[PDB]
Formats: sequence, structure tokens, C-alpha cells
Amino acid sequence: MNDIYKAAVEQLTDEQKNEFKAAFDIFIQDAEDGCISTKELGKVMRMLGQNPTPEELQEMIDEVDEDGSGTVDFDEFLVMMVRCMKDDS
Ligand SMILES: [Ca+2]
Repeated sequence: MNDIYKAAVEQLTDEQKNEFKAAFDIFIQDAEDGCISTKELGKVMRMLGQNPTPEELQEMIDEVDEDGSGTVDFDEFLVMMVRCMKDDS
């Protein structure tokens, strides 16, 4: 049952739409596609409250990135939140 990932994004709060959107806007400032740079997610995690490595952060990105285009969309961005809260246990 992987409906929990979509169920949360369907009834999420405005704080979530602004929490990630804040970093999303700064990272997607010079971009015109609608996605941040997965490789530059190190600056995102640090802002979120985590300071991992470039090899470790890339792993969690590819995991949340359903397509794995090397870019995190707002949908993939907010997903990472629920993915950490609930996914295994
Ligand atoms: Ca993607």
C-alpha cells in the first residue's frame, strides 16, 4: 500500500507548500523548468536541518525521484517529507 504518499500530499498543510517552496524558489531561481538540482540538494538538506554527504544525499534523491531526471519537482520535494515520516515503519 503506497497510497499514503499520495494521501498526505492530497491533504497536506499550507506550511508544507511553503516550507519546501521557499528552498525550491531559491534553487529554481535561474531555472525555467520547475525543478531544483538534485546534485545541489546538499544546500537543501542543510536548510531542512540535515548535513549529509554528496554521495549520501544523491541516494535519497534518486529514491524519491520516481523518474530520476536529476531534478526534484515540487511534488518530489514535498514527497521526501512524508517519505521520511512514514514509508517503512
Ligand atoms: Ca524527477
